[PDB]
Amino acid sequence: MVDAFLGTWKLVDSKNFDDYMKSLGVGFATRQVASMTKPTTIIEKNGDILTLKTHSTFKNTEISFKLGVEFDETTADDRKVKSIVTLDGGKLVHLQKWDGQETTLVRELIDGKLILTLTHGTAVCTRTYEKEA
Ligand SMILES: CCCCCCCCCCCCCCCCCCCCCCCC(=O)O
Ligand SMILES: N[C@@H]1[C@@H](O)[C@H](O)[C@@H](COP(=O)(O)O)O[C@@H]1O
Repeated sequence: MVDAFLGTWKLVDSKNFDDYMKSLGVGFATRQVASMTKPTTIIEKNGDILTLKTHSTFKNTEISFKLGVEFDETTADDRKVKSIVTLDGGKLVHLQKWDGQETTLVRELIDGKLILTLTHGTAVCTRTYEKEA
């Protein structure tokens, strides 16, 4: 069931995002702006198709996908990756693969907040999102 993830979510806490971005090769000026933005994430479904928007004053993205079906994605930092999103232990797990590299974007609901854990290399970033009414 993906339904408790659906809605509009606002960033309210971030840990180690600079380490994560630097692990991906994001340049210092982009990391600087991204360390101060607070994106809004919108997760919607229509039948079997999920759409995940990320909006901010700096970068915007949007992806649509079916759980368990690979899709091409061009990330906010301009990586061209092979992606798949699935539910695993009630967590929404997004795996990106490119050039033999991987990164995971794992979303979990804890006490009504959405916790996004971003892992690449040894870098582990935890970002916390609050639901907007
Ligand atoms: C798809 C997310 C980016 C669009 C809004 C991003 C503002 C900064 C936060 C998100 C990505 C950062 C943009 C700068 C390049 C780093 C991007 C690394 C992959 C995107 C991570 C998204 C993290 C977030 O959804 O909280
Ligand atoms: N098609 C691409 C996206 O795949 C890429 O992620 C994005 C970069 O982020 P932004 O749109 O904020 O420049 O540019 C375009 O929209």
